[PDB]
Amino acid sequence: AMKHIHIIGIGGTFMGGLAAIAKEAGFEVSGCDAKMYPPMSTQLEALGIDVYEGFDAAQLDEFKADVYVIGNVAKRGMDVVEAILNLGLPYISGPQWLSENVLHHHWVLGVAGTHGKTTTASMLAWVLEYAGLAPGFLIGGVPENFGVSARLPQTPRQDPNSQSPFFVIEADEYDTAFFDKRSKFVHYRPRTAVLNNLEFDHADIFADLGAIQTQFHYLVRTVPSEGLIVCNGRQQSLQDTLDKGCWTPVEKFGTEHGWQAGEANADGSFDVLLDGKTAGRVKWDLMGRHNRMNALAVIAAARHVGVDIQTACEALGAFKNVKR
Amino acid sequence: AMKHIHIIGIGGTFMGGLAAIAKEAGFEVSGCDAKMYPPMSTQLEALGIDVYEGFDAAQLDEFKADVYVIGNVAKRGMDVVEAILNLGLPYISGPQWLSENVLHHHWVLGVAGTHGKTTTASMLAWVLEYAGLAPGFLIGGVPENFGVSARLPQTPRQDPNSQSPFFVIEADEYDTAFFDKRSKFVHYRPRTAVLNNLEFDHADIFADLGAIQTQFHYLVRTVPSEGLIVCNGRQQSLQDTLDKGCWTPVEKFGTEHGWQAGEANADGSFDVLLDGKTAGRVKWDLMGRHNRMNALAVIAAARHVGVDIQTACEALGAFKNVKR
Repeated sequence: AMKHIHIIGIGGTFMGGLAAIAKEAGFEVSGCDAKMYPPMSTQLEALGIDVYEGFDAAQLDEFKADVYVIGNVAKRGMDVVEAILNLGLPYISGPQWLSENVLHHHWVLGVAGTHGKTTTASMLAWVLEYAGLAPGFLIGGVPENFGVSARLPQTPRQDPNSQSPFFVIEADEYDTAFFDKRSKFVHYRPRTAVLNNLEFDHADIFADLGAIQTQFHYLVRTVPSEGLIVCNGRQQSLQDTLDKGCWTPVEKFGTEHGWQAGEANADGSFDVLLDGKTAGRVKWDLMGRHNRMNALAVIAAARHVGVDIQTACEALGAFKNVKR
Repeated sequence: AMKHIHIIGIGGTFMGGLAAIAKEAGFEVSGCDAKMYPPMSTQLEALGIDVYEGFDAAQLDEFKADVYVIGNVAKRGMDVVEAILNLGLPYISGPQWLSENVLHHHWVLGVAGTHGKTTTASMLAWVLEYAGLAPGFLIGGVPENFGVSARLPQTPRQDPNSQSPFFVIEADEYDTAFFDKRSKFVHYRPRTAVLNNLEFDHADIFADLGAIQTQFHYLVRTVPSEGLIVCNGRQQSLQDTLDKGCWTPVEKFGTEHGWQAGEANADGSFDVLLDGKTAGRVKWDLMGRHNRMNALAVIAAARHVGVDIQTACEALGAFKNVKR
C-alpha cells in the first residue's frame, strides 16, 4: 500500500514539481498553501492533488497523512507547523524527501550557481532528451521543449525495456527548511555537478561570499571522485570554493585551456572550443555571451553522461527559450 | 532478517553506544575503525558485532550492508568513503540514523551545553529510573547507577507490559558528519531541552561564539511549543540565543526569579529553591557549585515529565558518579 504525503507549502515551482514527481512515483499527494491562482492551481488540481487553503491545524484531521513534507515558506508560528511538532507527527523537508525517495536511485546531474540555473537545467534536460537518454528532471519553470516542469526518468531510445538512470535538477542554494539551514543542493548527491557561477549571497547583499562558498564546498564534498565538476573558470569566487577542497575531476568553462565559446556570427552561430581546438559549432537562435557560457556548461556535462559533443551541438540547435 | 547497518567509524562512546542500541532494536550491526582496544573492543565482541580494522575499500567486498552509517571520523580521501560514494551505496549520518530509527518514536530529553553534558544527562537518566520510568539513553560515559552507556527504554514499574517513552540523550554541539555541518543535536527533536551553558571553547570547529549560538537557536527551532527549555540563567550567551526566537516555555536555573540552589551545608546538602521558595532538599556527597547547578537543570527537566521535586531531590541522594 503506497504512502500519503502532505506538503506544507505546496505552492511555487519547486514543491509543485515535487508533488508531480511524487504523484507520478505512485504516492498519494495532498498539501496546503496561501490561495493560489492559475496556472499552478488548476494544474495541481488536474493531477488529483487536493489543496487546502491556509495553515489551520484542522487540516490534519482531514488529511491523516503518513508524513508531512515541509516547504521553505513554513515557519514556527503557523498553526499546522505547531500542531505537527506538538503531536510528534512525522515530518521531513522537500529536498530530503525527494532525495530519499527519488534522487538517491539516480545518476543526478545538478546545476548550481547563483544565476542562469533554470535555463542551463533546461538546456541540459533537452540535450539528454535529444540524445535518447529520456531524463527525469525538476526545474524552476516549464522549459519550452517539454510540456511540464518536473517528471521522472522515462524510456531511453536504446533500451525500451528499462528506465533511464538520469535526472537533471536545478540545485538551489537557498535554505532547505526552517529546521535545516543548509542549502537544498546538499541533499542531491549529484554525480555531475555544474557550478554555473557564484555572484552574491541573496540572503545578505552586504555579506562576504564566505558563508555561501561554504555551502558550495559542502556540495563538492558529496560528489564522487569518479564524478565530474563542471565549473565556471572566470570567477575567483568559485576558485576560492574549489581551493577549500575537491576530490573530483574539474572541467573549467570560459577559459583558454578548458571549454571556450568562439566569436558569435551574423546568424548567431558560434564555435565550441576544447583546450583551444574546435570541437563543434552551435547554430541556434539564442543571443548573449551568458547563453554561450550556459551552452558550454551543458556540453561538458552532457559529455560526462556519454553525449558526443557533436550530438550536444545539434541538440542546442533545437533548444527553445521560454515564451512570455 | 532485519536490516544490516555498517558503521564507518565505530570506535568511541557515541558510535559504540549507537551500535548497542541498533543491536538491541533488532538490527544486524557491523562496522570498521582504526585498531581498537579494551574495553571498547570486547564490548563490541560481547554484542557480536563484526569489526573491520582500517578504512580500506576492500572491506566493501565482504558483504553488502543495507545502509552505511557514517561517523565523525569519516572524511573524504579515506578509501572506504571514496568507494561508498563511487558505488552509490546508501549512506547516512549517525545522528540522523539514530533519529529516524529510535529517537523520533520517543519523548526525547536532550542535554546540551559546552560543559557538564555527561554528568547532567546521567543525573537525569537516573532521576527518571529512580521514579520508575525506565528511560533509554545515549550518554558519553558509563553512569555508575546503570551498567551501560546506552540502551533502549526498558519496561516501567507501572506498565510491565509496556515500553517507556523516555529517552535521555547527551545533545552534542559538534558536527553531524563530513556532509552535514549542523550540530548533532538538530536531528533529535527533544521535547525537553536542557541548555546547561554556553562558552566559546570549540575554537576551531566554530568560527566564534555566534556560530554556536546559531546552532543552539536551530535546536530551539525544533522544540515543540508544549515542550520545555531548561536554561542557564546566569549566562548572556544563552539569553542572546533565546532572543533570536523561542516558541516554548523557558525555565531559568541559577537565578533568584527562577530555580535556585541555596548555600551548601557542612556536608554537601542544599535547598532547591523555586521563585524564592523552598521546594526540596538534596542530600549529597558531590562537590562544588557546578554540580548543584546541574542538579537544578535536572530537577527542572524531571518535573517536565512529571517527576515531583521531592522525588527528584531524593533520587539525587542515590546518584553515583560517571565513568570515562
